[PDB]
Amino acid sequence: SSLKLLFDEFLESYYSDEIKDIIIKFPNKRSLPVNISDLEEFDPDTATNLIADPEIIIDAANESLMGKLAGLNFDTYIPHVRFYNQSINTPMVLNVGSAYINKFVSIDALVVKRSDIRPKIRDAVFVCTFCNAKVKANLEKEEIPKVCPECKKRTLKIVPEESSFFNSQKIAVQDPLERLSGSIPTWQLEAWLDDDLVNMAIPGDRIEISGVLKIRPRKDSRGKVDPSIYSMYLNVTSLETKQKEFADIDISEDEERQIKELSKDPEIFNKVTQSVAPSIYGYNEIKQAVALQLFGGTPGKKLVDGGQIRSDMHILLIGDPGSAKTRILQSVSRLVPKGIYVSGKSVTGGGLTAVAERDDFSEGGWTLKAGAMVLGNGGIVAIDQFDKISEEDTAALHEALESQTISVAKAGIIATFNAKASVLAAANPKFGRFDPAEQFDISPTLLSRFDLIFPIRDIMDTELDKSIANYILNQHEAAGAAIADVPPIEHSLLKKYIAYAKRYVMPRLSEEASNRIKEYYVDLRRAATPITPRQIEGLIRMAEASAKSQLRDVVSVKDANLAISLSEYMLKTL
Amino acid sequence: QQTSSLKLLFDEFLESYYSDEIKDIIIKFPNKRSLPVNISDLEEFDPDTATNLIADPEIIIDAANESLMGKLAGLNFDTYIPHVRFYNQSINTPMVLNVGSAYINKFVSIDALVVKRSDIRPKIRDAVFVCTFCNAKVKANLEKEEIPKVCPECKKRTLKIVPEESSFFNSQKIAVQDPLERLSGSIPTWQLEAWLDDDLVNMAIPGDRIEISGVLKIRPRKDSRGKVDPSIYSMYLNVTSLETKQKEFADIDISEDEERQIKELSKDPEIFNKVTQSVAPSIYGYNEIKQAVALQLFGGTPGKKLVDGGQIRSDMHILLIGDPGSAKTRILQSVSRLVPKGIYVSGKSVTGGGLTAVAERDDFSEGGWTLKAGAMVLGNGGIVAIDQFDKISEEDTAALHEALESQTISVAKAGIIATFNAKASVLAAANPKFGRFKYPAEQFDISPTLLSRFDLIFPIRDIMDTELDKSIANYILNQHEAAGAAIADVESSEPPIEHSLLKKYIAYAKRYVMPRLSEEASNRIKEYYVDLRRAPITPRQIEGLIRMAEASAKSQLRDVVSVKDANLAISLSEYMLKTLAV
Ligand SMILES: Nc1ncnc2c1ncn2[C@@H]1O[C@H](COP(=O)(O)OP(=O)(O)O)[C@@H](O)[C@H]1O
Ligand SMILES: Nc1ncnc2c1ncn2[C@@H]1O[C@H](COP(=O)(O)OP(=O)(O)O)[C@@H](O)[C@H]1O
Ligand SMILES: [Zn+2]
Ligand SMILES: [Zn+2]
Repeated sequence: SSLKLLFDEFLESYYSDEIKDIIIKFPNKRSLPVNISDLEEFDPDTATNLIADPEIIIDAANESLMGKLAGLNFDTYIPHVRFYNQSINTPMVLNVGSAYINKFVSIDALVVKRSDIRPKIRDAVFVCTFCNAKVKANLEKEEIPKVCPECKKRTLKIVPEESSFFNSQKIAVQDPLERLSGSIPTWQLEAWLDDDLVNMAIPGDRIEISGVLKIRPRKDSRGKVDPSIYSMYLNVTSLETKQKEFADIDISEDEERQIKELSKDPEIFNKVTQSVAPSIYGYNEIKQAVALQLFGGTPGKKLVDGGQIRSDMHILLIGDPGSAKTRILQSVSRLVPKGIYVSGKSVTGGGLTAVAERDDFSEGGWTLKAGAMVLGNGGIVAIDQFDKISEEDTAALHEALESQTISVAKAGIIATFNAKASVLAAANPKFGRFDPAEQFDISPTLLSRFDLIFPIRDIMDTELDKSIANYILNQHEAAGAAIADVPPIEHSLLKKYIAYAKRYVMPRLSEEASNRIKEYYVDLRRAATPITPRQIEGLIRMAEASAKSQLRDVVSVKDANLAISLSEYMLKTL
Repeated sequence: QQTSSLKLLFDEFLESYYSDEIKDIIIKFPNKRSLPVNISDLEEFDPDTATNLIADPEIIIDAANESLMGKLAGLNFDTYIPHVRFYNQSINTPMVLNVGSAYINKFVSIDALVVKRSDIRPKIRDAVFVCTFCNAKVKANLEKEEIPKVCPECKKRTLKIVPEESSFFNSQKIAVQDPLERLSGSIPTWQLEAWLDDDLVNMAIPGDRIEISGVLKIRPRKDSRGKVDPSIYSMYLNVTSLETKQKEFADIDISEDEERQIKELSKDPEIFNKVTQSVAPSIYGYNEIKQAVALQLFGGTPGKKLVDGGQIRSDMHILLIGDPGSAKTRILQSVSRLVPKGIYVSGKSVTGGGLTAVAERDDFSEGGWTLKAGAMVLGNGGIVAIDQFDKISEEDTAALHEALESQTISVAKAGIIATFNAKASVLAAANPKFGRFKYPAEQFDISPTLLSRFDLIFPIRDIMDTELDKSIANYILNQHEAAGAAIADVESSEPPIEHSLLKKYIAYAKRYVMPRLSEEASNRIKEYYVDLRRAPITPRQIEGLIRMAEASAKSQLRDVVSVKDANLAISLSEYMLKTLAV
């Protein structure tokens, strides 16, 4: 019991508040994530033992947590201690081997496949066919029993109506393609998720998956067992998505205070604005707009007929080569938690607006088709080379930008795929260099969808050129220095702040601001681009975003004036 | 003992709540043998038995069936059996993705897209068995007992089922997943098995969205080589009820109270105006368009046949060509939401994935037919809103002529010659060629021939009136303002007709009202044409006129078409011409 007693101290010390939370929320919340850093700080021997004999250590910790969870019902569910974050055994999926057998390993994983939920028995009950006795067994702690204890015949039959079940699942995992020097490996590591872990590793996610490597006798093409060759499978203990979509970002109580204090900074917006694309000089108006976009407009609005109104914003940059269009796109994609960067050029059936169709000879009955727009999941999809867009994509992006859906009527299925995303597109103009609206090669009906369209021109002011040059060198000098070994807001905080603002601030239009926007519209109508009612919605969106940028629940005329300002800047470049 | 008590509880509950329904089942047995039972009513009667449904569904469902048989004493249950089918609960509403071990042998209700359905497979319930060694007859219900494997008298494994002395009941396997509108990312690579028995069979057609309820079950999982896994199991739902929450116009149910309610609407002079104001609330203006959409929602008199036994189209087709930002998509989308099962689809297609796609015989495909069905084939009489009609593929362009006129798609391919049914009221919308809007007709890339098939073409233009801009601006701002205030539950400042009532009103008018032209109205249209003809106008305009006027009669639950209706058809027609001139 030494270990259990060891863990009792440990758990109480480092995770007492968390354990209390579990006591309240059990069985709905039933797992305790435990950093291994803490455990190695608390007993470096225990932590080292964990890596080489994890099953015995993990069992002890789970028993300790069950003890601290005193007075609760464990007839149906069992508490789980889920250790994560270690750096001793961090192999690549391709390099997992015999050295990690029955050892704890953490791997950077791309989830490729996920199976159906397959109920598995834990507290089992068996009946003897011959002598009718009932034998009980715990399949998570001993092997499936084989003989009746009274008549001694090998005749024990499982009775599932009297046994307990817990979820289980098989996933296929691979190395992220970003970590491979050459061609893709032709195999995937099998992994098993149990209980609450299930359906927490969707295909396409990148998760640090941790657990215990295990082996099993190999079965060949015919199912014939091996002479002495084994296959491998990892039993997962924890799952850490290091980088998390805004909605899944976890904000702590202390962090919640911290974010709120940031709100009171009267320059908070300009700090967010400066973190958009720090590597490039200038383009302050572009950045401001990208900053408004990150926060987005007020979500969850319905029209009188129940038609949901778009909050996400769309921005199209147009310019010549060397206009830092790719770099901005790529930088914004890195800032956002889950960001997509994709080129417009597509092969038919490999578009941005790709959606699954129905194939009876495919797994699940649906083809494995999904483009950037359906994988957006509310984030920013940075589409470079927007001019290269296919005709199929061009037509589908109308609905995708406006309604944030992709509707299909094919193979007897009527469906509307969900395509929420904030597009930051970039396009070079027709015939290379600029001469403004006419030379884009983007449809006028699709341009309408974008809220702000900022054309970028090269004024070639020499003083400006000298400033640019100065900046660029500086960066390089610095980078060089870093190899030699001689920020407005921190990134992590920045994301959390935005996540908080998107989750808990829903700006609502004041009368004064509504009236300012109305006046600007009508004035604009008086006397290249058609100024339809559409533009009014864009001004609402942007203004609402300014409010959400300061964590304010009401749109001011100050907000509306930032929106009208960015509009007018777009308009200045005729 | 406990089962007896349960039977009496159910007797009382069924007399109190479902007396009339049980009597209808007595009259029409076996053709009608299923009693839908809303759980909410069992909530009320004894909440404890309602919780026991979710926890021990099979015990109390078998009890309720037992009771319902008791209430149907005297009827012959040799072939068919009555069924109690519970629905409407909200305690266990899992997603198909997340269904799991917590619901094993428990009641669950799932929002489901049917994807596959199997062949009907007869299955034995009241089975007879005979022994090859001692000729002993063993009887058993196989839904309650397992299959006898060893003869009781002769004690050997020789039992043999006798199909000629056994009873049978239909069974069907269906495949189900979550609606794609509910998934957040990629489609799961799996889909849940469900089983339909007796009268539930062929009530889950591929493509339907049905709230499916039943008891989740487990079966031992088999390997790729048929070897059972040790403690690993597979899931499958034994469906006990199907509730279609959407319901197309014809399947919609109308209570007597509703009938009373609906009729009263009919007497108000401005019902049509009121309806016309329910079409696209979110948009401001577009009244003529709204009026037409309103007339399209009712349609002309169905069942008209020509002297030669042909069919006369009753459904109306509308096209809206306008500039970007002229609210085209929203109207299309709003109308699609209002109608029960509406399709909204883009005109852009790939070869073999068009609006007029139809099945093609193919032996290599499952079932001897390809999985091909577009919006027109799936229209089931609803409104099929096709945006970006200027991007229609040549193949679709050609097939839509016949689909719009004859409401059929005919084919002679793979040795099969047949005519698919494509009944639908299209509400198309297109942008002009070379972007922004001389002769309007030349401005858009649509064949003249295909344009002849629409009854109404509404061009939309910007008249740039400042006051109109002012008016619109106020209108939009007010809308948003209100929505934002609602998110916070503080109000600072209502369809003329409730949505459900409007749906049922239209459904009623479509079932029962069948307008017949009066000579008064007939003459006005009859004259109209000729005068219009003086100084591209064809005879089909008259047909459109008739349809629209008949629809104005149906809009007011009137069996006769008045001249007043004819005038309204003329006015819309007039508007189109005026607008289309130059
Ligand atoms: N303010 C700036 N304006 C323009 N270019 C800049 C600025 N700051 C840095 N650059 C340089 O511009 C180039 C980035 O352009 P990028 O988008 O990658 O190419 P392209 O625009 O043609 O796609 C880089 O050479 C970068 O160093
Ligand atoms: N009352 C109105 N009158 C005119 N236009 C409106 C009105 N209300 C909204 N709009 C705007 O008109 C747009 C409809 O898009 P749409 O015109 O269909 O584009 P396209 O013409 O390219 O299909 C919407 O984005 C909407 O914001
Ligand atoms: Zn025994
Ligand atoms: Zn026998």
